[PDB]
Amino acid sequence: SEKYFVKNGQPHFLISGEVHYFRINPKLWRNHLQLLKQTGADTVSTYIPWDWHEIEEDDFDFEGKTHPARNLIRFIKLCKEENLDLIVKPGPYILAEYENQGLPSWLLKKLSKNAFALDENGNVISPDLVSYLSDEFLEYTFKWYDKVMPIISKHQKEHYGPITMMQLCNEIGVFQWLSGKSDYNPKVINLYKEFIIQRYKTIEKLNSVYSTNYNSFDDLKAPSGKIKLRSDYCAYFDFHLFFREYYNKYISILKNKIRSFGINIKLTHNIPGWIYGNASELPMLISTYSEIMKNHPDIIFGLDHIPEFVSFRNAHSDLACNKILEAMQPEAPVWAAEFQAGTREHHVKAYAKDLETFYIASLAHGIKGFNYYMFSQGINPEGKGFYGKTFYFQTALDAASNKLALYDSIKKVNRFIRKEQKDLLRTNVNSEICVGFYKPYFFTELISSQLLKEKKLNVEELGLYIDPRFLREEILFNGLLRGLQTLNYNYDVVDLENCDLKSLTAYKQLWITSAEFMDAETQNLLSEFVLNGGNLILYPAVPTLDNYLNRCEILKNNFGIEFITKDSSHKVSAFGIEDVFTAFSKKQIYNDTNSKPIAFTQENEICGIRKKIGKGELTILGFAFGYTSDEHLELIDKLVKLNKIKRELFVSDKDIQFVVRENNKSRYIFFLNYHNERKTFNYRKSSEKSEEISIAPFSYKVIKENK
Amino acid sequence: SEKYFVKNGQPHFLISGEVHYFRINPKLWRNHLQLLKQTGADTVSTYIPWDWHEIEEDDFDFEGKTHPARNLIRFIKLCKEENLDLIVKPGPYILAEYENQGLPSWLLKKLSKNAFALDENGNVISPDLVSYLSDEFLEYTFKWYDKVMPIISKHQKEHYGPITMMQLCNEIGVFQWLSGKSDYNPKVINLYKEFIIQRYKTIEKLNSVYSTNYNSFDDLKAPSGKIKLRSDYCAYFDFHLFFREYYNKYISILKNKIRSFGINIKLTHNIPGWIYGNASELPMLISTYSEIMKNHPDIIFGLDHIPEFVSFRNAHSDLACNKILEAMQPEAPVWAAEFQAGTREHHVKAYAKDLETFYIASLAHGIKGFNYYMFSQGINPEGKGFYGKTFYFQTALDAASNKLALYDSIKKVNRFIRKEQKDLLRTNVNSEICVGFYKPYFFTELISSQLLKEKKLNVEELGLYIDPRFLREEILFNGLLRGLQTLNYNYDVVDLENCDLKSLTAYKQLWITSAEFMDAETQNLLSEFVLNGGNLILYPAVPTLDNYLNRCEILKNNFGIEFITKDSSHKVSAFGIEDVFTAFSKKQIYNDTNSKPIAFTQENEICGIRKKIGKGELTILGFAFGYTSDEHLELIDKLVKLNKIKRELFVSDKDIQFVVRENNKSRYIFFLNYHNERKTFNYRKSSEEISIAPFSYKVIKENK
Ligand SMILES: CO[C@@H]1O[C@H](CO)[C@@H](O)[C@H](O)[C@H]1O
Ligand SMILES: CO[C@@H]1O[C@H](CO)[C@@H](O)[C@H](O)[C@H]1O
Ligand SMILES: [Ca+2]
Repeated sequence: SEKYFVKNGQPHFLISGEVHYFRINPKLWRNHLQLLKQTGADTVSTYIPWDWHEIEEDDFDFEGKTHPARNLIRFIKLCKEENLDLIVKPGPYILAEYENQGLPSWLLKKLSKNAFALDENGNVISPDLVSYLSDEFLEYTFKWYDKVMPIISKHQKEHYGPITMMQLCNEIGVFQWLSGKSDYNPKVINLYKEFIIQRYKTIEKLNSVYSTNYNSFDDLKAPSGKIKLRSDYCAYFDFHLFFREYYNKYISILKNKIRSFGINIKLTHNIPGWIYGNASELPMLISTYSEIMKNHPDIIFGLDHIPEFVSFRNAHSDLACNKILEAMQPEAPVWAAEFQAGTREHHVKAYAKDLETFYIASLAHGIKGFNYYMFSQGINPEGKGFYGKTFYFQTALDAASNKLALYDSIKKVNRFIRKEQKDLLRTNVNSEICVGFYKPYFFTELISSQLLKEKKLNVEELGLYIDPRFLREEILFNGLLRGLQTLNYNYDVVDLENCDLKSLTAYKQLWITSAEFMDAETQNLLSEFVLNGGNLILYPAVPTLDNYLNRCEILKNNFGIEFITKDSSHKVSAFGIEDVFTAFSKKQIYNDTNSKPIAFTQENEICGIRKKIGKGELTILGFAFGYTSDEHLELIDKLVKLNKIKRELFVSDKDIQFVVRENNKSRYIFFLNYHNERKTFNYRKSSEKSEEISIAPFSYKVIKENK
Repeated sequence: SEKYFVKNGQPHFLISGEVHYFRINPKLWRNHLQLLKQTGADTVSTYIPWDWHEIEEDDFDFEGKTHPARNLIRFIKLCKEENLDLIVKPGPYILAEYENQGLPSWLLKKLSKNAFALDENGNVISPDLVSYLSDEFLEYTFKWYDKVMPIISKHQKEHYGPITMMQLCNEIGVFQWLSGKSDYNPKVINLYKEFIIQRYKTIEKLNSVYSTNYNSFDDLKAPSGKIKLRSDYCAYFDFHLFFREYYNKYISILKNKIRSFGINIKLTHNIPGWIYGNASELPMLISTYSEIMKNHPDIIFGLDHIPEFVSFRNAHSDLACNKILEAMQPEAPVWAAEFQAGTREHHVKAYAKDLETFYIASLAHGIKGFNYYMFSQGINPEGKGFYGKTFYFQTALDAASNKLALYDSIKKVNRFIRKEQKDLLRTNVNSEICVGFYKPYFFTELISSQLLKEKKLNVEELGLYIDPRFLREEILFNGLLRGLQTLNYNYDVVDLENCDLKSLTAYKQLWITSAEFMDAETQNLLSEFVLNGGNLILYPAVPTLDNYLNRCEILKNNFGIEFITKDSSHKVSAFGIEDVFTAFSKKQIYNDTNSKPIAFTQENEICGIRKKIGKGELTILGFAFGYTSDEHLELIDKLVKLNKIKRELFVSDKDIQFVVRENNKSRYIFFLNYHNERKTFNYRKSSEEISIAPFSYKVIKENK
């Protein structure tokens, strides 16, 4: 049932370390590789920077002719000699705190303006930010691939070389996201027009969906400026759908090019989204890859985990992220393409004692492989550092190959993994709770995000009150998911798109955080779920619109719900819990028809009901809550207990996090203390003296049981 | 030298605990007060909520006639019996997560529209947000004072009673901050017009400053919307000055009313600005009280410190805030009116072991007193909480007076403070570095802040490239102040407004973080400073404009500086440090006649010089750096060493922070470990081997 890497037909935990040959004295390459191997790591990972190897236009060095550390060929040979497999990452973008994100200076000086990402005014957004489908950009990228790809092809595992995997480019859209502006390049605009014409066929059909009055497709322009009408929302929704096809076109072109060199190894891509040590926006960025993941079953996405510290302030980010990757990529192992080791920034410390706990928590949280980023510190040669001379701090090795404090933490974690990987990789958590991932709520990177310079989406101007970004960040990511993890209830996340009823009916409960809009397909799937025997928890709104904000009352009518939206105090009572603070004055007030009222406004109006519908159960709460008070954890606990869901352990300290993982042979108990307190507690299995445990601040214990 | 509270004619560390009688079972009031006194606390602090006591219009309950927890009189008698002094805070605003921010529901229902703060369209901003100078609001505020102030007068220290201090209202302007919305109430706008007429006298004078085309003051509208033109920046700048006068008018009306009751005790106000565990915006909030602090030497401002956690991620916030308060309030002790104890937010943990370190670091960082907020948890009466039933978590005591983990930390820190206060309170750090506080850069709460989401200020539309909030947050607060503290170099901050030349001449170096604009008085002050023998460090720009963005090149011409602004790579070299990352492509390239070039672009153009001017020295860098690389610490260290400034100790571990505090007799060395690492290190001056746990401290005393 588990998805894991396999080596020689056996479960294999992928343990990689990032070692940048181009930032290490080549006389010390072998020492870095040997010391990585000695931690039990099986793989090494590096970028191959285009700027580093195409030293001038059409002048290539991969053999150290012009600089010893340009000898890629010798680095590849050393990996094979030191029995490490190799992950190569030739870009064209590498980011990697490298000048111009890895693109050659000579290229950026030569490209015309139309090669660059442009704002709504036609101005260059950033001097190192290209437009991905720029003709000029792809012509130069292809000429770079013509030189680096024959080397990668020759050194593949199938030809007895060390190369097992290759990353295509780096965090597609990360540069656009961090710039705070979207790409209005004329290639984007023209491709968008073709997309719209293919989608709608006639202007009359587009006008009927948008409620616009265009005479022809020629009158329609890519949406710019703030959303003031539902028709602007519709245009931006289609723009989001278009950018997912656009990123799929980019990675398809790179992949087709690469395959033409006889490169048959596993292709990877890496998911950005952590910033300031939390990952609440990563679900938005992963959502931009929806069409790539649908179209390329042979590209494995891995996470870029950058926690920076390990405390209750960010404990939920890594689990939520691992769960959402699983939902969008159910057929591949969850793994971290970049797994924080040291710090990319001197002023943002990375303590070995934090990261060691992160590594263990990641195993508890179901990670199946990772690449320590950065295992080895680098020193940038020849002024190539974006931000300074030194690349990373507080790593496993310094640039000179000296062991630092983190080395012994990685050796300890890797030792446990190698001893246990045969069983541990095959273990599952018993999740009786499924949480719905409704991708369209995440499609706002053009209009609403933590990074976007201009807020383009104000839902109040559309006569709505439930902002999809507020819902998915505060009600879902920081709310329900944070709540369930804190309460030690296992959950899975399932992508609702083309979702199998069969793959929902194994859960005791399905939880749906709903806005006022939801497509007909999803409204029909949730209806069938309940009619057929499913138990559904749905808040803060019964939706009544589709993704284009047109009438769609399928779920409301199938559930026999009548409601009015009324203004009241933020506080409600729910299941006998008084003074539950809710996010909105407006709430859904339900008729008590064929239902039990279980939530009341300050005027005792019904804002939550429970009902039996066909063979199923429905609980609706017409109010929004995340986790910003103790009442919210009480409410989540009450809702879970409606279907008699029990934690796996009784633990005497509610602030201790645990995960039980098991298969037929083995049970692993992970205890995680995310708090600055030495905690002494006792526990027992919820079905039969209690064991006592002492756990340091920001620390962990792992217990293995045979059977 | 030092400013400190006094008790029995000796230095007194003010140790207060916040205990909300109105949120606590009255049967347990005496228990709470006894457990607070048993920590060594000398004072207890509480709101007196207007909503809680004026239960209906003109119906007052201070004796528990209608609810036992409305017996304020009995709470005051218990403070007296348990030998605690009392800080009272009657509002009218209390915030304190209290419904309507403490204003009666009956008041908010009955006020006219024109009593409320209005957006530019004349719409009510928030149904609990009144206009501070609303006639109706002040009428009802005065009637609340008429009942609560005679009780406070009767029990005040000037009549021997337990009440030693009173806070006026609560965090004035905190609602214009949190929303970014200014009050456009017609009475406010009429006051803004009076301010402008009074300031410029004639429309011709104002037109010449703003470059506007008005025929009269009748044509003048309050600024709104985004700044597109230099004339809009000018109008918004005076709108900022106006709000500083407005808040001084409000707090003066409250103060005159209070004094009319014969209340002669110390009056207080509290400074907001921490959010998400850092305080980089608090300097903006303190700048809103510039006119109050100028005109009321008798009102003591205290800080509201909410660190949430204690690490290198926020180590610099509390010191920078304490140093800025000292700059703006040199004649009163630096203290925390609200000093984090527990957490306002269940999901935002406050570890006893973090706050214990924060408490000791605060002593290192010059705090002279504090009020643990919240010492006691509260239970909101009858749904009167803004949020849920419970007020604060992980406090010293829960609402039922159960001791929690923080209690023992507070008792430990208080025992240390009581043992040392006599000598500790009279100690200062030896600062050879002075950092200038130029308040106009901070006057942006209406146009540019962490809490305004739609920014009205885009300096590129004005032909500028150095944004004053970016400068004061990233180059000053998180850059230079963070770097000096990390390097363990003492600094003082000085308010440049009406600044005495003599109070700059004690320092070996004055550091000025400058945008492209600076008023004639500050340009003149800095010119004189260097000519008379001062050492000035100035970056990232020689200013060429005044606060109205009109030409002003006093400093530039007095120092014989010429430059062109040119685009280059972000990285420069400076004092032989290669690859210094700078904020801007645009840099000042200096004519090097009679100068030494000390910084270079990637094309080797001169973006920094040193120069002798009269008896003094000038170091100008035409590029902006904060602290985002090891080269930035190397550059700060090189700059400090230009005038041979030394740290007080050699400590073997660079990541240990220390503060040396001395007077003639006593030295305290505070070692602070802001890192998740047990650190062993040794130290010696400029048995010497020491171990400190993660996120922990050690204090060493040396007799001199
Ligand atoms: C500039 O580097 C990028 O920064 C983002 C914001 O922290 C991260 O989400 C990405 O994983 C990282 O590659
Ligand atoms: C709403 O409560 C206020 O919140 C601000 C934002 O965190 C703080 O700066 C203030 O001190 C606090 O009183
Ligand atoms: Ca000159």
